[PDB]
Amino acid sequence: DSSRRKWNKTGHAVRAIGRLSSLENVYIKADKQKNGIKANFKIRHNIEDGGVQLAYHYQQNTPIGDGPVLLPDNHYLSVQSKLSKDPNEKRDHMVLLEFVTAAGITLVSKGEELFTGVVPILVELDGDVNGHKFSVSGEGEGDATYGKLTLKFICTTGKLPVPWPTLVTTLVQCFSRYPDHMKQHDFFKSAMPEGYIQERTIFFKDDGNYKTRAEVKFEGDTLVNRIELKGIDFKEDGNILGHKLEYNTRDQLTEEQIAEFKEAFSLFDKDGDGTITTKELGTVMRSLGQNPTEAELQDMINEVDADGDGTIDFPEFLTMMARKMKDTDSEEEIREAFRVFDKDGNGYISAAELRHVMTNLGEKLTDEEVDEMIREADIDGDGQVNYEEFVQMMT
Amino acid sequence: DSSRRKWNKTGHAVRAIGRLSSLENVYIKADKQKNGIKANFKIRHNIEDGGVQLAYHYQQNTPIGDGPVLLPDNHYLSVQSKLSKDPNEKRDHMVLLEFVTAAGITLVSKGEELFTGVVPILVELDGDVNGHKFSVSGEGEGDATYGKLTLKFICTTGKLPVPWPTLVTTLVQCFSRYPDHMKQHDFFKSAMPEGYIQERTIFFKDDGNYKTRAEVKFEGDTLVNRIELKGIDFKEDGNILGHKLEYNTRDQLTEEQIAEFKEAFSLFDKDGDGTITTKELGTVMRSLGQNPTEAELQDMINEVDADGDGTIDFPEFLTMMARKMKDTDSEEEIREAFRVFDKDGNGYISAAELRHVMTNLGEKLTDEEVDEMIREADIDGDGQVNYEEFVQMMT
Ligand SMILES: [Ca+2]
Ligand SMILES: [Ca+2]
Ligand SMILES: [Ca+2]
Ligand SMILES: [Ca+2]
Ligand SMILES: [Ca+2]
Ligand SMILES: [Ca+2]
Ligand SMILES: [Ca+2]
Ligand SMILES: [Ca+2]
Repeated sequence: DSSRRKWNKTGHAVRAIGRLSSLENVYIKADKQKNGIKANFKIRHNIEDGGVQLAYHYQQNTPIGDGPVLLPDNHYLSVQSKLSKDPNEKRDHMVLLEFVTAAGITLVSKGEELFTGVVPILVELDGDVNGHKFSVSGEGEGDATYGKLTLKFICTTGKLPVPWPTLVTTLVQCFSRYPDHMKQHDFFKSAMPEGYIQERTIFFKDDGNYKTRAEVKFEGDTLVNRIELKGIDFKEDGNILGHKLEYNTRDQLTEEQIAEFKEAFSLFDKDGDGTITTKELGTVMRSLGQNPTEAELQDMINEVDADGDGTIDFPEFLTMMARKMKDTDSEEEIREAFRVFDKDGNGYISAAELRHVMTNLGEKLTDEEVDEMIREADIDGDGQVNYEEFVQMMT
Repeated sequence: DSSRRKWNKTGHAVRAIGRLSSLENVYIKADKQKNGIKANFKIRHNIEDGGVQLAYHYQQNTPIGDGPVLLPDNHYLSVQSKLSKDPNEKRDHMVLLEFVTAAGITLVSKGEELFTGVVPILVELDGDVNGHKFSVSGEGEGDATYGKLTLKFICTTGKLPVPWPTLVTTLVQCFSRYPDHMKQHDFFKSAMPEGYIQERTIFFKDDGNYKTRAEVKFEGDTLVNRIELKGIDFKEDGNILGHKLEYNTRDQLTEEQIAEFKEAFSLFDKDGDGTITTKELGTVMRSLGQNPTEAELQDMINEVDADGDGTIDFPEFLTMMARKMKDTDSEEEIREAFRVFDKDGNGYISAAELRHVMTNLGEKLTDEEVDEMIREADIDGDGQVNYEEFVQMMT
């Protein structure tokens, strides 16, 4: 028992270090003598059937141009990535969706202005890993308002000789969302349009290393990332050349699921600036009839406020919504949602109640559209939605 | 399909408001004309078989003494409560464990000094709810270093005529942990030892209300909370008089489980000040052989840093450790823990490796004690711990 107590106590401490050190954030610092920045970070690539392959990243960025750029105070980028496949694509490929935000500093230039909308992206990579030459082309778009990248990459030489996850960091940090109060620390956009050179060494623990040099710049209205990669000293049946790295998980939100959350987000972010402020959150809650104090509104946002900017951005909203609930918690959540829709609390959402809720949220739907929502949910043909019918629409 | 899309989009927005507004924090503001404070908060009491009973709290505190107290800027308290039963207690009772911390303001007085250790607590309550008179006595201790209360309450008049959860807020906020940078906002300790009067109105939605007046002061070295409660207009078979409120859940950490996490916490908090600083976290990680930058250490703490003080307190540590993992995540966590113990990575934790890990964590164990840990884990009698043996000790 005392021995058991000792294993538990020290087990907890060791697992606590594991939980704390689970982050894979990109730490950025100025490099004033090169008029640019350096970064360091550690990617943890899951190995098939358990374990992690560590990839230690050392990064340097220097502007192509001769002029002023923003040299930042220390801060970091936080990345959410989702890798998937196109079922209609026969070539070796990767579909990638990424959300990237800056943080670590507590509470419009010509470079900034280039990123205020959706920007087309081209990526070209020529690689040579242990003598295996290969090429990758990618295209898609970046929307820095939401820190969002959506891209599809093809191996144009045939089968990719390394796992796709090992190339993600190499294959445009100018698309990261920097909150307003960190705008003076955004080196990446400040170097645009002439662009920057991004170089890395990536050391795969107990295995080989990649050395990468990329030119990141606008060519016309397209942001282009042109990359040369060299890998050396890889083990022929290590995790990289032996393709023993997990591609993704079954347990990840779909691109279209994320898209539905983006539509929900826009109901709060009515000015489309990519943030929900206390004013905006209160506006919606007040329209639904609730009355939060400024203190409650500040605290509610603070709870999910990863970067401490006092607002909810889309990646923060996604984190909150992506969180899976205990099935008993989920039930109570749906029960509470029903209560919001059933305004008079009589156990039935009427068509009139549903029209009002749509109006209060800021949805614009015709009465006919609302009737179609009623028809979709109604099982017993009374033209109203009871609790169990509502559960089917929330499930 | 379009109708379905509409239910999903608006469902997400409504559930998002539910997730955001799930907090039950205690909002405190100064009341300068009464030389004290006011507070407002909304408790959500789970109803048996689903739903919530709301209890709207309005609070006022005024010092008993004539002298100076600290009148705070706006801030809040965050509470974790665990209600349980004593299997050896035959009377109607409640065992309560609470952790309370202050937050909401961004980065030793004689009153403060009274709370630097463990302080005995007595609680006395005389109540009268719809004419039903009853009394409650409680005793235990408070340890503000960890924001911790542990108390047991007995109904001394027989059966309690209201549910125990409805009395928790009434039955010593001087035991809240205020971080160093908020010390000038701690009204509760500043009024000690002469104490304060705490008054509330508590409105149970669609039901009756409690009016409470309490005197909170030291009597000798004991912190005493003496309370008069009056309830009126309750519904005879509403949720309160009808006893339809859930007492607790099966899914809560045990008092002794929490105690094991406290022992683990003390390995990092080697100076016993109730916080883990970047210096302390780095010290342990460096002893285990790891090398985090100051940036990594700051970021790791920030991730779990509820109050933004730059350190991990015990309730923050508990939140991190209490979080339940997907069984696949838990497996990888245990795999990674094994790797920390198996220093040379050969698949076996030797006795010598285990002795070193104990030393590196700052555990003080004899070689004999370490041998007993080996014996506890060893299934195949080689005197070492392989991975599957280790899994049995982590499970
Ligand atoms: Ca906005
Ligand atoms: Ca934010
Ligand atoms: Ca209704
Ligand atoms: Ca119906
Ligand atoms: Ca400490
Ligand atoms: Ca903290
Ligand atoms: Ca070993
Ligand atoms: Ca063994």
